[PDB]
Amino acid sequence: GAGPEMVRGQVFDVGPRYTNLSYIGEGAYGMVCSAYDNVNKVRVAIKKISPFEHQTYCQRTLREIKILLRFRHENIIGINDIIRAPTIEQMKDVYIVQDLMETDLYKLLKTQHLSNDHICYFLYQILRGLKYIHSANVLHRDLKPSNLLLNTTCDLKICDFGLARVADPDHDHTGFLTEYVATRWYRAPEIMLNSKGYTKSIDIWSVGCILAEMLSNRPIFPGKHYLDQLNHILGILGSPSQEDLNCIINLKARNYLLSLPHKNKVPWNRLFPNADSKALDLLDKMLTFNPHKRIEVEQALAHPYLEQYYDPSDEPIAEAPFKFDMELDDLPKEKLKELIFEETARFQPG
Ligand SMILES: C[C@@H](NC(=O)CN1Cc2ccc(-c3nc(NC4CCOCC4)ncc3Cl)cc2C1=O)c1ccccc1
Repeated sequence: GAGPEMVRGQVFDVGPRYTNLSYIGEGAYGMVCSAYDNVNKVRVAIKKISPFEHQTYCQRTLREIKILLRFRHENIIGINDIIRAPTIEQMKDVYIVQDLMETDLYKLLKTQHLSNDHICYFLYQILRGLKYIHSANVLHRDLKPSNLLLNTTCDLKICDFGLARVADPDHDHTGFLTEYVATRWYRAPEIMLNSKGYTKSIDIWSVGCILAEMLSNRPIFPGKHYLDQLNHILGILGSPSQEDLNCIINLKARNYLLSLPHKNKVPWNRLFPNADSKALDLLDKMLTFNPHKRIEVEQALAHPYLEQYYDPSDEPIAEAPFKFDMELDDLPKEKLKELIFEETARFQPG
């Protein structure tokens, strides 16, 4: 009648509701498949996560689950269901069921020229999702083309909230060259100078990078290592102004910048000769060196480039700010498992 399905070695212990599995992919998170959902009669994405042997996998798992169960928005991936063992003792895996999406913006950019109309619509949707995220006082912190899912009609949904944080602007400052987790090519210049990435402006930078990559099918700042990232940024933006330098009070960071030879700004219309001029005006405001001067999500949405889409009444916000009950670091592997168990109880037969 039935048994545990396998795919590429792994038990996919998702039944009886989810059958007829096909491999999609794999990564540090675990493994993903499409499955036929027998209750909704659609194929769905299912990712098997096995995080309980290291506490960082447990952190990313719990952030993802707690945030995405709280959020409800058309441009943010939901969680449809969660499968796991009936007891903590028996729970070695978590299967998170999500809407199946045809592709992602990373895959699309490696194969497809984007028309200006596509770029405009994708950007609208990224920002409309990010408006909602930021309205819940949450930062995604790892926005990049592979975290933007697309269906066959180019509807876009933001995924992967494992690095997300509640914003904390009063604790954003750090020293020069502080190590960072999120993806290098989409890191704002301030991460490498004086920022822990605890403000909304870090996501706007990444969106800026994504827009540039939509315009040319190539990453704008493909740094090969921590500090090379900053030098790619300054290679295009040019040397910071005295005003922007004076906002960096950390001497090591300031003096690093002062030690560099003077570079002029490469104008956007030379990097992007076929781009719409309104798109480059918005790009410029998103890829501003000084995070205080960088455009905010709601201002970006109101930019002339997006005028055909802009409608604040149809760009919803969250009902209330997000807050974690407990600080998720300094919490052991063993407690994060318990919290995962609790957070997934609603999907159990009961
Ligand atoms: C926090 C957690 N990380 C993740 O869960 C990150 N992932 C992995 C992943 C894989 C697939 C999809 C996906 N893909 C499609 N279609 C594809 C069809 C083929 O072309 C590409 C798109 N459709 C719906 C979805 Cl949801 C979403 C995610 C996601 O968000 C973690 C990390 C470390 C440790 C522990 C937990």
